[PDB]
Amino acid sequence: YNIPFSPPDITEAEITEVVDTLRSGWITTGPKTKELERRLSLYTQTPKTVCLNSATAALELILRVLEVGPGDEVIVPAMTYTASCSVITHVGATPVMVDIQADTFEMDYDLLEQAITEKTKVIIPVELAGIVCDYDRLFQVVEKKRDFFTASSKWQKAFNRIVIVSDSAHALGSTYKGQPSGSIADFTSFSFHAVKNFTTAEGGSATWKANPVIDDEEMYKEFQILSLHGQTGSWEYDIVTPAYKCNMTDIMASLGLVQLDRYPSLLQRRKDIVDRYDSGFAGSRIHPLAHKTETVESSRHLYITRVEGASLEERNLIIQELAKAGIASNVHYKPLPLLTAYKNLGFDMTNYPKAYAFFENEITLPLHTKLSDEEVDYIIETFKTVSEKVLT
Amino acid sequence: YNIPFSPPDITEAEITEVVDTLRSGWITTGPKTKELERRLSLYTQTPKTVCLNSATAALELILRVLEVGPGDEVIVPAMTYTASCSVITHVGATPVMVDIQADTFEMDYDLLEQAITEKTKVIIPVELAGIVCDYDRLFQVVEKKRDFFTASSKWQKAFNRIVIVSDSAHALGSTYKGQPSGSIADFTSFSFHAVKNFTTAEGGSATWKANPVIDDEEMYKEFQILSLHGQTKDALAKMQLGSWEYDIVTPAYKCNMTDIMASLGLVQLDRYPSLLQRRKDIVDRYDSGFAGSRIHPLAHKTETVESSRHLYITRVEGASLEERNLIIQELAKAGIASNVHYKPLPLLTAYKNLGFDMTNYPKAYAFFENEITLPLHTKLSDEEVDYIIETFKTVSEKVLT
Ligand SMILES: *Cc1c(COP(=O)(O)O)cnc(C)c1O
Ligand SMILES: *Cc1c(COP(=O)(O)O)cnc(C)c1O
Repeated sequence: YNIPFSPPDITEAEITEVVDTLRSGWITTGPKTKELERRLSLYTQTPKTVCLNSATAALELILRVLEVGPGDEVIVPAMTYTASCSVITHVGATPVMVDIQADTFEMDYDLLEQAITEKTKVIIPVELAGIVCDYDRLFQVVEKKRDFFTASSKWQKAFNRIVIVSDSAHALGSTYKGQPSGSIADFTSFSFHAVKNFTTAEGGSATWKANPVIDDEEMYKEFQILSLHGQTGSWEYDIVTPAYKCNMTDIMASLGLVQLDRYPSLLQRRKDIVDRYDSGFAGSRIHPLAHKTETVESSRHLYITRVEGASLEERNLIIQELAKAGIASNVHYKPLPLLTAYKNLGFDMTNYPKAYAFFENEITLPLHTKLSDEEVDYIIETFKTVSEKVLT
Repeated sequence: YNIPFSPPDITEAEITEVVDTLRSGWITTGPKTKELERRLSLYTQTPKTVCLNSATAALELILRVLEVGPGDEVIVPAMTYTASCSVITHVGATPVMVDIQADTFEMDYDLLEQAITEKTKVIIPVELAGIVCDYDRLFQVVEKKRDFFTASSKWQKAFNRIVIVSDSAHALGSTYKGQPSGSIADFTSFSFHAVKNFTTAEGGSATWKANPVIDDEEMYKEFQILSLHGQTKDALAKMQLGSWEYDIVTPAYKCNMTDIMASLGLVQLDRYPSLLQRRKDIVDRYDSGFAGSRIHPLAHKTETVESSRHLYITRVEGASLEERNLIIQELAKAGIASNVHYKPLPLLTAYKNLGFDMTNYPKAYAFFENEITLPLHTKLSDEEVDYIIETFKTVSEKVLT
């Protein structure tokens, strides 16, 4: 066994669709990107979707639309990927980190209330492993602190509150109380990066739920303008703002079209693998995050586990013992304050003890659609034997 | 029959290379991007090349490596594409626009000297249509104003002068006094966008000429770090069998090139000398066609320059703004797509809103007023060129009194 962590799942159907684009007159943004956006909108139950070159691009663009900028604050969990936070610093806003709960990755929503100020413009929860956050709660928090809010831009007037922007890089296809991810938070960004559930090798999207206060075409145009240098017998164009360059090509969209056709089948397989893993670890010290709750049906992107009674050293040893057995594994995630970039900005790990405690004993097992049932069986058994073995 | 301005030139060889990447374990950055960077470095005579997802990305990262920022100034010509200027505002620097000469797109190098201040960190000349700028002159200017300069970052100490950063979006393959574009200016960004000479549909690169004061590996690593979220991994974690552990040194960007785009680039680069030759043949046919007429093309062959021949920029003698715009619409009625390179930056809403005023760059405006760009791409047949030549001549004269 040599089990990789997240190989891409690409078949001939994807290759023929890309080849088709390469024989067309449209190799960058064109008809298949528009078609992809249409079909993703239907899938996520949103009116419009903007397809871009990364989820990092989408998330940033969302901030840029809301015109979040210097002196504004944006709240992120301490336990997340660097990308959710980096974009806050790109627009010149100030990140505010919120520690997490004891038995989940989700922010402590009391600490979230306490973190909110008159500067607070946006909250970016992360839908880690595909597991969507407690949005009933999150929407209660922003309504509750709604008098703190003052709208300093066009779109901030439309909402008269903190905008909730979902980092659903892991959560295309997840649902919360039966609704698709993308239709829950005010804005949502998705990732189609090589290692994600749905891939275009590099890509992503921004979308937003139906809301009477948003003209959808106008919002789409605004995203488009910012993604293509601010540009608006037809030679003549103007440039309204010296903007960015993060459009999606029809090469990536071709991949996306086919992935989206195959996607219900990929999800089902990831359900089967997660359920086998779940049975395997029941009764053991290995405690997976739950992909099926009363409110959530996860996309089942990552098999996040934590090992009861493991220290930092013991965890790091377990991972290296897993690789000796031919099992690649990962850690999601170092809390942001462990990272040099965020220490240099004054964030300190001792302020987020729960985030640190989640990270210390966390191990992510392979969860992708090229795993065989026998490989899963092998992972279950080896992980159990290796954990117990890590001993003195 | 209807002639497009810039269709992409893609063959089966490109398609088989992309398919090959799509069957590999590497669909984003991987072995073919590294190989592309290696082969482009050889082609441009530079030690290293960083392949990215746009020339806009490359140009901005060059500025971010030089740590050009708030309170610094960066000089660009008034006659250029918005991308050359936008990246200045992205790093928080202040753009300074310089008007151009009377008979070419190049900046007026006297006005350039006059524009330079103690804040001036970078000059971004544009190699318009593939025509490389007068770099002997440009380097004379920055040496001449070298006492104005004070170095407020690591790489600004390495140079102790204004850094010259070539916008060669149009100029992969162009040469200035026999040297490739990329080896002339201090840094150079290239574009592999769909409509460019060499395409990856979307893409580009940053490179830099050999200079004793630059550790090339260190400069590469710095670009790489900024293109991939600031992520690094130490020697220890890389050696370990499970190499999970990484640090993030700076909350950086996301503009790496995939091996899908690199696959395109590898094949394009093989086919490139042949694409260049064809663009030479088309330009020469056009050149003969317009000789003696009121249609005046920019020259792709000078005593110092052999252009890549990316755009057939022309200006029509004695045409006003209205007459030009009418000529272009008459060209489309005849089935000939055409374009304008470029509206001077100060005509654009974004740059007016930042206080730039068109009346300060009268030569830039005068270049734009009567400029028309004809199709110049490797899907044009000789008969289509013949047709363009004749129609453009007849339509221009038609537009009389
Ligand atoms: C991968 C990832 C992103 C950014 O995705 P890209 O498409 O690579 O920009 C953002 N957030 C999270 C949680 C991720 O895992
Ligand atoms: C197209 C272009 C750019 C930027 O190219 P991308 O690869 O689209 O970022 C920059 N400068 C000039 C002159 C261009 O034509």
